[PDB]
Amino acid sequence: NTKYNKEFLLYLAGFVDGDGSIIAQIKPNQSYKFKHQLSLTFQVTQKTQRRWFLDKLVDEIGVGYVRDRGSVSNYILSEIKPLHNFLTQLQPFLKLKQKQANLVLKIIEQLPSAKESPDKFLEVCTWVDQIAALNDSKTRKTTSETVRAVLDA
Amino acid sequence: NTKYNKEFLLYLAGFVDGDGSIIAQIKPNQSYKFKHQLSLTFQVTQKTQRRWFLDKLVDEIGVGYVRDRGSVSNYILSEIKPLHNFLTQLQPFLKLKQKQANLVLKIIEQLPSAKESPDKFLEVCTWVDQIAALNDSKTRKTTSETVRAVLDAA
DNA sequence: TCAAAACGTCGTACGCAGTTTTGA
DNA sequence: TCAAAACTGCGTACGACGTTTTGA
Ligand SMILES: [Mg+2]
Ligand SMILES: [Mg+2]
Ligand SMILES: [Mg+2]
Ligand SMILES: [Mg+2]
Repeated sequence: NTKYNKEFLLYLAGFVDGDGSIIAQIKPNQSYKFKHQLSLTFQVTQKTQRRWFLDKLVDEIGVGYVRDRGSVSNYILSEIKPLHNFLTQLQPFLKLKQKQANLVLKIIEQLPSAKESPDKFLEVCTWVDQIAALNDSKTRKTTSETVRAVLDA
Repeated sequence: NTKYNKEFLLYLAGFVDGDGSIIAQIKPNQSYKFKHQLSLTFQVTQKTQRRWFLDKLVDEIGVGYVRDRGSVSNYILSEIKPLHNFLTQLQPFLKLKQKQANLVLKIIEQLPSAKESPDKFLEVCTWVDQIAALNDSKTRKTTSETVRAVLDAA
């Protein structure tokens, strides 16, 4: 568990509000108790030509990794506990994605508890709905309603 | 000249490297002594639904305006003199657009002496070439060489 | 199972210009 | 003539998902 330079957090919050993405998903996966994975992702996108910038993120955040996909690359942070540490420090400086940040911090904390009750899990699922509401969501499919519509069994 | 708070500059540089644009142009306009205007623009683009963000920049930078062209909006800063003050304090915190900014800054300084000479005017136009090379330029037409092949017809 | 990684899809929301006009 | 504003075109570089696989 590490602490970040505030001047680095400020700059990064601006960049994240620009080209970053704080993403929460419900993934239809039969292998899970409630037939769905709760997925949290922090991501920063950039033209692969500027992959060096993303490399620096990995170095400076100390965790996460870069993935290439043709012309575009992504810094990706998915691991729940480093995500929590990082987002908790970033969140106060975000202006466009602060709500998304806080909802994710929230979702994370309620995660053991959500693996117990079919309707605690659905509650966390609605928090995910809120995150996508705040984002410029366009191709979403699996909402919280498609989750209770499955628990109908 | 207004001096900006460092925390504001830091966040903003990050946002500018994300969704901003530092733009230099050679505009074919025959009302100009060399048949072209040197145009410098600092721009921040955003979905109009989030206009408030851009409108706050107007408050915080204390100059510039916002225009809405349908689904997106822009904060625009063109006035050469506040542009210089602003980009001077912002530039140390930029990481992707630092070069563009420093280039725009010295285009501004040499702008009077470029009124003087067609040669000094072409040198300056070279700097505009460099700004566009550093950007993700895709639809450029008028270059420093377009200017040369027009100053020759004389 | 589950956290996490891997791999693909899709519609913009940006960026980066162009052209033309204003108003002394 | 000029600084500056106004208006327009266009091709991504992003954003924000989906679907499937890993590896104990
Ligand atoms: Mg953006
Ligand atoms: Mg929305
Ligand atoms: Mg960008
Ligand atoms: Mg380039």
